[PDB]
Amino acid sequence: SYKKIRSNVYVDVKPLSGYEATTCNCKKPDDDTRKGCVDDCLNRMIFAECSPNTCPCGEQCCNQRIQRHEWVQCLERFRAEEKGWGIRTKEPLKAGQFIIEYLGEVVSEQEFRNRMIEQYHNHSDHYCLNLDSGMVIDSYRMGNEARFINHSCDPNCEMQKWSVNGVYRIGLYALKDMPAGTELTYDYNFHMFNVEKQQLCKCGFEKCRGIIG
Ligand SMILES: C[S@@+](CC[C@H](N)C(=O)[O-])C[C@H]1O[C@@H](n2cnc3c(N)ncnc32)[C@H](O)[C@@H]1O
Ligand SMILES: [Zn+2]
Ligand SMILES: [Zn+2]
Ligand SMILES: [Zn+2]
Repeated sequence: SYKKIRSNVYVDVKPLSGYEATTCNCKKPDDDTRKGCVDDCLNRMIFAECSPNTCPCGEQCCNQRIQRHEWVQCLERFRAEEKGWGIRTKEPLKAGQFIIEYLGEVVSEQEFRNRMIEQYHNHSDHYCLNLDSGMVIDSYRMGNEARFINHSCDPNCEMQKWSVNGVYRIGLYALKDMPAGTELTYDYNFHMFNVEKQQLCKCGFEKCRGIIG
C-alpha cells in the first residue's frame, strides 16, 4: 500500500547532475520507423539523455526514455514464493532494454534517517535507493510498481543512474534476454542505502550470498 505517482516528489533536496551541454553528432536515419540515437551516441555513452529540442535526431532519438516515460506495459504484481509480492513480465524482454523508472520521494540522508527512526520502525520491507551525494529515492509511501521488485544474487535487471535534463534519475534496464512469465530482479547491495538490518536471501540461486546487504 502506497500512493501511485507518475513522477518523483522532490522534498528537501535537488539532485543536479552538474553537466548540461549535450549534442550527439550521431545522425538522423531517413526511415521514420528506424530509431535515431543507438549505441554510437555520445550522450548515451556518458549516461546522459538527449534534450528533445537540441538532439540531431529530434523525434527519432530513442535516448529520452526517462523524459518521455516510455515504460513497458507488461509488468504484473504477483504472489512471490517466500519473498512476498513480486513483479514479472507478461512479454519477453531483450538485454539493455529500458523497463521502468524507479519513482519515489527524493529525500536527503538526514530526512531519510529521520523517517527511518520516526516512522519506519517495526517495518519488514525496505523501499529506497541511493541516488547521489547522500540523497535517497524513498518509496516507502509514494512510488510506482518498481517498488515491488525483489533482490537476486543473480539479477536480470540493473538500476542505472542517468542525467536527465541536468537531473539524476534512476532507470531499470535488462541485463539479459527474458522470456514471458519471468520475475524481475536486481542486486540490492549496490543501490540500497546501508541499514543496520540484514535479511535472509530466498532468491534461490546456486551461488546465492544467503544475505541481503
Ligand atoms: C523493495 S521490497 C520488495 C517487495 C516485497 N517482496 C513486497 O512484497 O512488498 C524489499 C523486501 O522484499 C523482500 N525480499 C526482496 N527480495 C528478497 C529475497 N531475495 N529473499 C527474501 N526476501 C526478499 C524482503 O522482505 C525485503 O525487505
Ligand atoms: Zn545521439
Ligand atoms: Zn538523441
Ligand atoms: Zn540470493
